[PDB]
This record gives sequence, structure tokens and C-alpha cells, in this order.
Amino acid sequence: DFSAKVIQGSLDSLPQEVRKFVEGNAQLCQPEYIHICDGSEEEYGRLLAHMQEEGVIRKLKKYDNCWLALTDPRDVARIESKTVIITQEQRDTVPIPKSGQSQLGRWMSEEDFEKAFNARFPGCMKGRTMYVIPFSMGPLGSPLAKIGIELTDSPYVVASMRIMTRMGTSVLEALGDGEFIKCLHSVGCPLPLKKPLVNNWACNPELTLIAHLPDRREIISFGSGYGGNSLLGKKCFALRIASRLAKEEGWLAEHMLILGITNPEGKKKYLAAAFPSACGKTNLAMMNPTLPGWKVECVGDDIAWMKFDAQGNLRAINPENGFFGVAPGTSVKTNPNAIKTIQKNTIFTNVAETSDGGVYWEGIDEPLAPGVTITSWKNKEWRPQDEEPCAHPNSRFCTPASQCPIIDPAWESPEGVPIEGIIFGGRRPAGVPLVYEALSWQHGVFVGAAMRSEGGIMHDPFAMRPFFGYNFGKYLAHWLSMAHRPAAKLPKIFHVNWFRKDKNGKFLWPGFGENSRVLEWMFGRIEGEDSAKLTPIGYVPKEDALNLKGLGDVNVEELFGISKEFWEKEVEEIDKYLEDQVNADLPYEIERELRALKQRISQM
Ligand SMILES: Nc1nc2c(ncn2[C@@H]2O[C@H](COP(=O)(O)OP(=O)(O)O)[C@@H](O)[C@H]2O)c(=O)[nH]1
Ligand SMILES: [Mn+2]
Ligand SMILES: [Mn+2]
Ligand code: NA
Repeated sequence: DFSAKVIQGSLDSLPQEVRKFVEGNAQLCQPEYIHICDGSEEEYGRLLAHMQEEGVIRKLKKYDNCWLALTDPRDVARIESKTVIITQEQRDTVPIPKSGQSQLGRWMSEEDFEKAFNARFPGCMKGRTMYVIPFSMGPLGSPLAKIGIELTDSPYVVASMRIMTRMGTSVLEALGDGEFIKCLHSVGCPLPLKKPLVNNWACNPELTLIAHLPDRREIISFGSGYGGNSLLGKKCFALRIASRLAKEEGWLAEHMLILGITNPEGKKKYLAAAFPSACGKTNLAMMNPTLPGWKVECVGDDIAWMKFDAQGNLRAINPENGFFGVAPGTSVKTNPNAIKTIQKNTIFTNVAETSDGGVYWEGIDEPLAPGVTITSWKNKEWRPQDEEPCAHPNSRFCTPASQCPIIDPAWESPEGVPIEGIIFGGRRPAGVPLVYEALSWQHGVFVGAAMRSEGGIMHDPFAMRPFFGYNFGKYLAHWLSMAHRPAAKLPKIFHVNWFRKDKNGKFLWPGFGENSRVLEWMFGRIEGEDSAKLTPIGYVPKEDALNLKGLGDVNVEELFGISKEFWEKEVEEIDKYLEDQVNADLPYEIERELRALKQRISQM
């Protein structure tokens, strides 16, 4: 009975199973206090002032209610090598690669995880508050939403979870005696500190471990205070645990933005798009379109949960409540919609601070008034001349989604939005056209399976490489199975590449807002317009089908050129990759698409 240690709320008012989860872990971790979060502005405002007084965060005096946290340089990112999924059988979690280690996940035995847990959690919250965060992933009470409870000893996690999820008393009220995902987090620095605290940022890099136990609906994370390791709704819940549940239950949990696009005729369509890192995701989600009379609005910028409704529509929700975006590169010039979003009520992590109490980072493209100086994310004076960057490359804004000037009016609709197109993206200086369209659902799944990360060297199928909750081959089979659902209205699948270059190393396409022109083509293709030419790789825009008005001389022949020798090498590369990494778990349909593509190229 830990009743005597409760400093907000009451163990008595919690649902039975929630109380068991709290108390059981209070027994294990030995926190000094238990704070049951209410999600109120009062609670939030006071928690921030507290962190401020303690030096954990600084207030950003130039803005309305914005804050800056600077971490221990050892704890600056989601850490893949410490991220594991626990299942009875390794093969259910990752395929067995022909040689070496899987690139598609990282399994740990139940036995090894048990030893790891015992080595970390007993007594780990001594002298700290355990916060109890009741949170909804997705609009509160939506049939597509799922509830979690996160226990944490980090006020930073509490504040960031309030922005990134729906959290507080109303969630407990909606949960009742229902099922929830159990989320346990600790920074792993019980008091009295065994080791020096760096930058007022509690962490334990040596023992950092982020574990997922899908059969137990548990996520357990130790030693990192940061982002994807500590905000458990984001990746651990909404991709890793969720993709497994989606597999079980017949839906999809994906690393996709969701956008709503309206043509000049006022007709609106929703599209989902998966991109690997540095391939253009945030710029597309926040697009300020250049074509007159087009509108682009954002439902979500990172994760999508999608489920076919009774009518066969693939309905998607954004399970998040906020944007947890990479700050560097967010440009006042070319990403105005992100910039507007983050002007108030935003928590920044590891960015630079200007002497007038503003934020700064590489690629902001905003000259400072003469006189204004810059303090780096390492708390050192900094000048544009310097060797090291002023902001960590993985530094972040954490901002409420409702503040996005282009947030879609249906971004919280409980039944989700009807997805009519899915886009897979990449970054290839050569050989891959600006846009092409899959020949079929099965071809589309192959195209997602063949995705590469920036530069085209490494594979990031479906932009899910770090995030698969289970065996990737089985994931492909799951996608392929959607085709056999009666009445399913299967979205059209496209692949985009903003980054193709000419022989000089210059981009052949201007991109950014100009990508509205590619959306226009996709939109028309969904409506059944005859604006496509068949090629060995799929459909591409016909001559003159793209609106190039205003762009001057665009070399569409090169931008859309398909080379036999390039595509021969590409098919051989995909073949090798799928054999090595997926092998016995590769679906028949995928192998069949590989053979079909190889054959179409061979006839060039
Ligand atoms: N040439 C070109 N560059 C782009 C485009 N979209 C984004 N970028 C650049 O590519 C990099 C990554 O873009 P970003 O949208 O941050 O990628 P994300 O990591 O997938 O969100 C940044 O340097 C952007 O300026 C585009 O349409 N064309
Ligand atoms: Mn993003
Ligand atoms: Mn992401
Ligand atoms: Na700090």
C-alpha cells in the first residue's frame, strides 16, 4: 500500500488494473512520491516552473511559453542498438538473415531480458517522483484510438507527453476497466546519485535499454531521458507494439504522414506517405503549395493508424497530439508552416539560444540582427565561422498539433480520414524518376519493400526499418493480405524522388512547394484520368501531363528517363537484399513481382 506517498490524485480512484500496475512498480522502483497526472494547465505550468528553478530547462524569453532543454551529450537520440523486442521465438520478431545480423530488428530472449530488468529497475526511482501518465493515442474515445499508462521519473517526459499525446484525468475516465498498454520508464539515476550529473540531465547510457514485450502488452525503457526512448507513445507504442496488434487485428500501423489535399474545384482527397529519414517528409506534410487554388492540410506528420471501414474505405487517424520534429533545417524561408507552429507553447531540446532569448539552428535561413549572439546546445559561445554546429543534428521541437496553421479540420475526427493514395519516398541522385505509380497492389507492396534511405545505399522498406514490431516477411504478407478483403478500396500506390540530379550534381526538379504539381497528377490519377504512360517500372506522367507553368525550362525527359542498365543493377540489388535479409519469409507475391520487374527490364 503506497497510499501514503501519493502527492496528487488517489490510488483509490484508479481502475483496478491501473492501480495494480502503479503499486507493483512503486514496490519495485521505490519512488519517494507518486504523482497521478491530471493533464491540467495548472499541473503543466507548475512542472515547467519547477524544472526551470532546478536548471533542467530554461525559459525562452523571446516567445510565449517556450522552453529549452540541453541534454547530456551521451543521451541525444533514439538508440537502435539498445532497442529490442522480446518474443518466445526469434523468428517471429525478425527474419533469420542468410548471414550476419538482421538489419530489420533486434530480438532478445525472455531469459536475457529478465536478467537485464533485474539488473536495472529495483530501487531505480529512489528519492524521485514516479509520475503516472494516463494517455490516449488517437482522439479520445475514437474507435481507432488505444490507451496507455506511462510511469516515469522524468518531469521532462511528463511535459513532452502532454504535448505528444492526450493525457490526464479524462483518459482514465474513458479507460474504465479496459485494456491498456503498460509503459514503464526510468532515467535510471536513483538518489543519491552514484555518478556525476551532466547538464542537469539524468541518464544512464551504460545501462540504456528500450524493450518491447508485445505478448504482455508491455514497453519497458531504462536509462535514456530522450525522445523516442522515453516518450513511449511515439515509436515504442504507436509503431512497434501497434504494428503487432495491427497484424493480429487486421489493420496497419505505419510510419506515414497523412495529408488532405483540395483541388481548385473544392474536391478533397487524403493521402498517406512513408519516407525514410532525410527524404522530405516534414517538408511535404507542411507543404505550402505553389499551384493556385490548391490547398494542402496536415492530419499527421509521422505516424498513421489505418483500418478498413464497413464500406471498404481505408480510414486513417494520427495517433499523436503533437509534432516531435527535427529542428535543424526547419527554414523560415522554405518551411513557414512549421515555423508558425513552434512560436508558442513549444519545448525545444538541444537547439541553440540567441542572446535575445530566441532559438537557432543550422538551416534556419534567418539572418540575425547585427549585435545578436548565439549560445550553442553545449552551452558555449558560438559563431557561424565555427567548426561544430550550434544545434545537435538530432535536436527537436515538441509542439501542439492544434497550433499548425494548416492542421486539417478532420485531424481529430474519430472515424479517421479516407485514404485514397499511399506514397513511398526516397532520395536517389540517379535513375529513379520524380514520380511513378505501381501497376497493382502487389506491385505497390514490392515498391514499398524496395525503398532506400537517403542516397540509395541502405534499405528502409516502408520507412519502417527501425520500427517493425515483428518479422518483416510476415509484415509484407500482412500488407499483401489487404487485397483479399472483400470490398476493400485499395489506395493507389506511388513512389516519389525529389532528389534526382543532372550530370553536374544539380537537382533536376525544384521541389518544396513545387511538389504540389506532383500531387495534382496523383489526384487526377486517382480520379481515373488518362494522364499516364506505361513503363517497365510502372506508370509515369505522359508528355505534358505535369503542370510546369511558371517553372521555366524543366528537363522532363531526363527527370523521367529510365535506363535499362540502371534498372538491371537495381533489380539485382533488390534480389540480393531480399534473399539475404528476408529469405524463407519472403512472400510468393513479392518474389513474383521481383521476377516480373526483371522480365520487363530485360525486354528494354
Ligand atoms: N531539392 C529538394 N530538397 C528537399 C525537398 N524536400 C526536402 N528537401 C531537403 O531535404 C532534406 C530533408 O528534408 P526533410 O523534409 O527535413 O526530410 P525528412 O527527414 O524526411 O523529414 C532537407 O535538407 C530539405 O531542405 C524537395 O522537394 N526538393
Ligand atoms: Mn518529421
Ligand atoms: Mn518518424
Ligand atoms: Na540541461
